[PDB]
Amino acid sequence: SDVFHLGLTKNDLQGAQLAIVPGDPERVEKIAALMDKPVKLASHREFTSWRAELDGKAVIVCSTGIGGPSTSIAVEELAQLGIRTFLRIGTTGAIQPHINVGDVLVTTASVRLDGASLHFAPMEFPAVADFACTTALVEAAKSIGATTHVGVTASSDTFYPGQERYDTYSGRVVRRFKGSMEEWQAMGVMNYEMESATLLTMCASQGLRAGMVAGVIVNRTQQEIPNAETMKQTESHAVKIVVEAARRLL
Amino acid sequence: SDVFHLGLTKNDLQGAQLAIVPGDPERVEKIAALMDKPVKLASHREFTSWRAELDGKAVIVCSTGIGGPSTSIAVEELAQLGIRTFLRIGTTGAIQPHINVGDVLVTTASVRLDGASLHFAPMEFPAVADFACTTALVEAAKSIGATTHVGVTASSDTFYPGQERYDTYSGRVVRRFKGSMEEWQAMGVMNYEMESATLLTMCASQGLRAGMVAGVIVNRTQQEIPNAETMHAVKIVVEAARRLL
Amino acid sequence: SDVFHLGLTKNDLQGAQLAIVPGDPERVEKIAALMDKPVKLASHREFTSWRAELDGKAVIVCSTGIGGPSTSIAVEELAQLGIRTFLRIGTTGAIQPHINVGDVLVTTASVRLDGASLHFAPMEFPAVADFACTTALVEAAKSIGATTHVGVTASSDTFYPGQERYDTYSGRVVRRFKGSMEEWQAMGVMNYEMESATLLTMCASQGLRAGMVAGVIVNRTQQEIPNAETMKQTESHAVKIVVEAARRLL
Amino acid sequence: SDVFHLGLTKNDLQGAQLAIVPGDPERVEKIAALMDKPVKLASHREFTSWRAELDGKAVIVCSTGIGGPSTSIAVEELAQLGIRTFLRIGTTGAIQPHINVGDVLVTTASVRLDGASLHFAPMEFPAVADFACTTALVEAAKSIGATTHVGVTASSDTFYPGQERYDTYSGRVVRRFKGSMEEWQAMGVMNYEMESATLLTMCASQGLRAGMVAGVIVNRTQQEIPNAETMKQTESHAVKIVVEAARRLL
Amino acid sequence: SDVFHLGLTKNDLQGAQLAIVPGDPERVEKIAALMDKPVKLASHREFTSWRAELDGKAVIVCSTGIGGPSTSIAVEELAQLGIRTFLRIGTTGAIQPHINVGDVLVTTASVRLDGASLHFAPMEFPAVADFACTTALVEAAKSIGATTHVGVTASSDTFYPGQERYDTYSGRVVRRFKGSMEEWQAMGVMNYEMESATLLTMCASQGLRAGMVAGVIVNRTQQEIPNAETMKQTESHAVKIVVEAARRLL
Amino acid sequence: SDVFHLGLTKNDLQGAQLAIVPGDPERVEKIAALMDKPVKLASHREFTSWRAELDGKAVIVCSTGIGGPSTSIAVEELAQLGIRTFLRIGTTGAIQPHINVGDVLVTTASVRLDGASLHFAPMEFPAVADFACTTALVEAAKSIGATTHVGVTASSDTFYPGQERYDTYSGRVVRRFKGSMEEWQAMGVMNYEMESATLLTMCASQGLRAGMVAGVIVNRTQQEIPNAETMKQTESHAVKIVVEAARRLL
Ligand SMILES: Cc1cn([C@H]2C[C@H](O)[C@@H](CO)O2)c(=O)[nH]c1=O
Ligand SMILES: Cc1cn([C@H]2C[C@H](O)[C@@H](CO)O2)c(=O)[nH]c1=O
Ligand SMILES: Cc1cn([C@H]2C[C@H](O)[C@@H](CO)O2)c(=O)[nH]c1=O
Ligand SMILES: Cc1cn([C@H]2C[C@H](O)[C@@H](CO)O2)c(=O)[nH]c1=O
Ligand SMILES: Cc1cn([C@H]2C[C@H](O)[C@@H](CO)O2)c(=O)[nH]c1=O
Ligand SMILES: [K+]
Repeated sequence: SDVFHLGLTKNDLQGAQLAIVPGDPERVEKIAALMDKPVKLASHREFTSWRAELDGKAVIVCSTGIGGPSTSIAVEELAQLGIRTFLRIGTTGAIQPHINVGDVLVTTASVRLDGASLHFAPMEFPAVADFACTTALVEAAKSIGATTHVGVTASSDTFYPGQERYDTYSGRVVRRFKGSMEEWQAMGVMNYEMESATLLTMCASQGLRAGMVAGVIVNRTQQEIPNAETMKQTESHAVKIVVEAARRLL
Repeated sequence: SDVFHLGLTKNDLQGAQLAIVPGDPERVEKIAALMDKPVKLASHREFTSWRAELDGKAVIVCSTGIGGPSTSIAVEELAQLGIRTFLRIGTTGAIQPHINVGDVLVTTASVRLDGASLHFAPMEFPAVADFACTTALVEAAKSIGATTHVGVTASSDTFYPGQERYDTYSGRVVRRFKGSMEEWQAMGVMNYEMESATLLTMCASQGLRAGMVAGVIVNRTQQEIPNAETMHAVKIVVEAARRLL
Repeated sequence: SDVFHLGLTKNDLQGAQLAIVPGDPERVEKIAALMDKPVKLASHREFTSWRAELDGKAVIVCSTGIGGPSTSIAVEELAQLGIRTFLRIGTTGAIQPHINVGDVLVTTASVRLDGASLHFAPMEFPAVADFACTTALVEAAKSIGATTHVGVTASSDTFYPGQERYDTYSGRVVRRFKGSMEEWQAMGVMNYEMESATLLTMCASQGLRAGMVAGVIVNRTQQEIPNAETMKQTESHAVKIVVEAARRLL
Repeated sequence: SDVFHLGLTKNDLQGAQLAIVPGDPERVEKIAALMDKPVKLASHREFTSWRAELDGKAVIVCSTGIGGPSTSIAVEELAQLGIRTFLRIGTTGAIQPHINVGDVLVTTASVRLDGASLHFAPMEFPAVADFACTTALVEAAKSIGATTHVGVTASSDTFYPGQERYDTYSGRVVRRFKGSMEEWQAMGVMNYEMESATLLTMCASQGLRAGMVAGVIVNRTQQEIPNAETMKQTESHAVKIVVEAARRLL
Repeated sequence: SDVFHLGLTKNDLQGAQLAIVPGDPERVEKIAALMDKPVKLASHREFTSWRAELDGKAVIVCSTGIGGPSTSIAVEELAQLGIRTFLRIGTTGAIQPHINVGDVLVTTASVRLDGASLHFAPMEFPAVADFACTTALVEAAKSIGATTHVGVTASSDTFYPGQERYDTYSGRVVRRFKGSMEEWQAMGVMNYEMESATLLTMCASQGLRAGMVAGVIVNRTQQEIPNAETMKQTESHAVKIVVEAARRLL
Repeated sequence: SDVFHLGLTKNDLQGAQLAIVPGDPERVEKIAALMDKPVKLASHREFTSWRAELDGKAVIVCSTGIGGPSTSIAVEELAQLGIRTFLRIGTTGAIQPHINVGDVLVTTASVRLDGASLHFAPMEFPAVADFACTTALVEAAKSIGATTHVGVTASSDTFYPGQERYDTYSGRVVRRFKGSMEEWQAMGVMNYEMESATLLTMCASQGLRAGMVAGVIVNRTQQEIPNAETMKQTESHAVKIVVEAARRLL
């Protein structure tokens, strides 16, 4: 290894310059099944990394974990290697009523409701995804025809207070997030995620490229529990897109 | 009138839902030079408007004037009229050596140095331009085929200090902005302009689509004066407007 | 020419170090009708300036336009030329009931609800009008029997959201300003304008003299926006008052 | 005893609509020694209240002590009594070498480097003295013949680090104030004081007239220290001014 | 001789390195009366410093007065003299219903509603008391047999607005502080005080030892207002605590 | 399941109300291996929970992961179970030269350079550890006889910028974190970790007991770098103190 947290070498890159970065470690493999010569690298703490070929060209897939902090570490060290491109592919809950459950969302920029973004750029700097990577997502959805909309995504640090989830121990929410739910709704914000803003701020301001795709588990306005575990084939429907987006980048 | 500042009416629009927004009152008619049938409707104060048609459909061009505040006035009222699309064209100051004079820059998002944006959405909210608009903009600059680069733009609320200019009467700059342009170098900001941050935040936070495009008459790193006053950005706009039209 | 936006040279001032700054360019020539030997200089963009003389000395009246940015440019640009004293005439709407239509308003300092002011000084540094500029206005407001109000005024970055006008496309006002005029009302703030705080800050922090005067055309609280144009000769009051005040500093 | 901290009532006021409010418990009597019918009232903690009259009308001289918080309670409780006009006399440290030792300073506005001001006004609201109270201070300093400088005075919440003195026992300065002092003088800040901003905003905030004047004690730049022990006649020189301004202000 | 404000020369403390710092100047001595060889040191402004012997070893008692600003100077000017431990005792306002009059409250760390603290360390930096100093406070309070609670205290910069006192001259509380007491109460905050946070912040950031113990004369949720002598009786009950607390730290 | 991320049930607790929560999933085993009846509970995502018994009482060791957001979720879910006591143990970086390699760190309060803590309490609120947990933790270190330090801890959202690390791709960090380590160097902060301020704030706000103990696995400041490869003795030596403290809070 050359690097502390990832535990990988420059030779482990395999010549690759691009990395796909999902949040769940056990879904890194799900991506690797759609690629050639799947080779594992390491799985420590939250971070699980994999090696595979796309069109036979080298590409790495590594797990970020939960939140900016965990994400901030991997994205940095992959770039240490280094990568020039990152792909997010996170699971999310939508806050817009007109959007249905199980839809795929491309994000242009992210609301900095996190604190991890401030480490790379001041609050004024927009958490915006790279145009090349952004285009790729819709262009990958162009082939599939997935439900997709254009809009902004909220990126909170906390699961419960930040997204305004009340069935909790405290049952309390600070003034900042008091009425935050519809605050983003009338703003046109599509969903609540936790990893985007950090990544996007980390990339745009460090001369790096990144895109953002998300699969809806549930609409926060709607009442019915997601149709699990049948609808999970649609989780691959976002997976098949993010994979396809890596072609057209070569 | 319907509104207190523009002086436009519902008839003036002709069901127009797209508006081009430059910064110069004197270049509004200059934009209609590639458009069809110009006719003037109201030219009050900073805002000069010329009704025209593109492909048989109503289009308007209205100057924002200089600054976020004045721009917000245009966009809001134009929208009240019934416009949801806004394409801004102007000139900027480049920060990158690979960018030359004569090259057009397109903005993905704005560094919100301004304060008018805060009236639409808090600092945490990003200042992004519409992807449908952005696609057209990039696919118009290549449709022209001029040297074009895409990235982030810093939108100051002031011309001199906010863009770190020391040639001024004082020659001093606040700490936040003292050496900030150098800080902006590594952040990867292409250009400086003064209207986007308010424009993009007010549109993204109201469910409105807006595009941003600009040419370069000066590079901040470049210590050179532009060739004299005859030496794309406008033709692109109409073409960019054509796509979503 | 020396500058860029105004496109003028110092010689055009003929040794003038005083400038009047309105928003409306068409008013500029109307203002210079109260001074003598008026000479037009240029109308590049908003920034319409004019050459006049009062009491033997040269006087300049240059337009800025709505918004601090516009103000900041001209006021900066007039300085290197260069004016050292700045008096602003404007058109405003008050939030206090006792202020009726046809009132002349003078401000001691301004609420920094803007962002342009922040480029000259932190949010702590007050945007205060210079005493020599303030007293002359008051001394002039009392003479011609004009209705005078002295105090603090709010300076919004935006016209519609900032001054709390809900009758707009969206029909919503952001949290920060949702209930903002409720506060200013009880603070004793006089009137709503857009250019005062910025001008004062850049002058008080750069060692310059700044005056501020405006005319009432509408009341925010009072149900009715008054009949569009009839009586606002009040501008004459507002312009007469600033003219007599301007003569003194010379 | 309506008040909790002052230990007083109107009954001791008595019938006064003006309050002179220095920041030194000891000096209160010496101020009242220039006032007709001087009557001691009470001395509790920071507060030291005397009753007297000037030109036939009642005047209140009560010490606020050191600090905004100490000032703030005094204002609330006096105005409860209540004063509409508050006049503070003080001693300050000059940061401008262009200002000479032994002069008098009249403050139009104060940089709110305190925390108490935030309790009465958002940071955007300026800390400005009323036009009437400020003009008489100007006139009085002329009327007595003291060298007058009028302007803006930085109002810190601490004596050592807030006014940029590395002579702290630790010998360090917080980042927010590191290099702040040389940052203020170029902006035109005349001196350093500690209580005006609190008085200025809340009075401007609460509905009341306020004036500020203070005696110069020492210069930050000038290496000449005030002579012991009666170079503090500068306060007495300024004391001539506070009463004379009060003599016109009622 | 030897510092500016206190006016104390260092031998006058007899090498003492710990100082009890109550806020009431004429209430300072009743604490110092329990220690052997009670000696007045001096009385400048609000500060009445006493020197005493604990275990026959020298200890100091100084007045802070009202507010962080005035408190900051004392602790600071006490620091050059060799004092590195400061134990603050005063009257506070509880906001939790379960805490009733006669109960003394020890504070571990404080909600910094102050301004003075910000001059030593950023808002990110906690206003926390020393562990060894804090154990002792309750370690003595229990010995006395006092009803004592342990937790967090909100520390305002103003008596009234910051503690959301409603019946005031204008009867208004600022937008920032509208309903803050309810926030702190639900957040688990014990009491209200004006001086700890600044004392806590500096000493924690200056590398000093700091303790906070206070007697409740009033609870805020409590519709009541402190009634002598139960309040005043409990003061000695708290004096005995902080005095006994002083012996351990010496 | 009842919760979402952990997938735990209150029966798996078996009436446990206390929890040791290190970030790493792998280590958790060893923490329970020194406890009695080591029972693995569930192992999903980054969150591996275990159930143990010490002193006859039910105890729990669950992994939180890296950074605030995940830490917020785990503590939230665990508290819903519900745990009421949280003993955080992790690795860290020494910023004080005197704090040597192999030293145990006890934290009273933490510097909030994180963003998740803003979601439970405004930045004014201190990220302070509960005294009961602290004392138990401190006295545990006392019982063992291991090098220990008591103090303040910094908590960044991000691993590299927030802790002043240069060797990254760009090699740059935002101005906010410029020489910020030197700030803490002088202010007296002890170490660098990524999780505490969330926990401390979360619990105190919530509010509930929590504790933090940690171990030196690096000193950036001292010339000495830590050895490879399992040299970080403290991690096992520090958990001995926390499991000792775990045995005491019951
Ligand atoms: C299910 C869900 C996940 N997330 C976040 C938690 C994880 O960090 C991230 C997984 O990519 O998505 C939310 O923010 N809200 C949600 O409703
Ligand atoms: C000359 C110049 C103008 N501008 C903008 C600011 C104004 O909006 C407008 C003035 O011509 O152009 C820049 O942003 N950078 C520059 O270098
Ligand atoms: C009429 C009116 C003007 N204004 C501002 C707009 C102008 O730019 C400013 C005068 O320069 O007054 C308000 O803020 N509110 C109003 O009601
Ligand atoms: C000597 C001096 C006093 N002061 C003020 C603070 C106090 O209010 C008073 C001295 O106690 O004068 C300053 O602000 N700066 C100074 O240099
Ligand atoms: C090496 C190192 C790790 N850590 C922490 C961060 C993570 O929580 C954990 C795993 O690296 O250790 C530090 O805080 N500072 C350091 O220098
Ligand atoms: K303008």
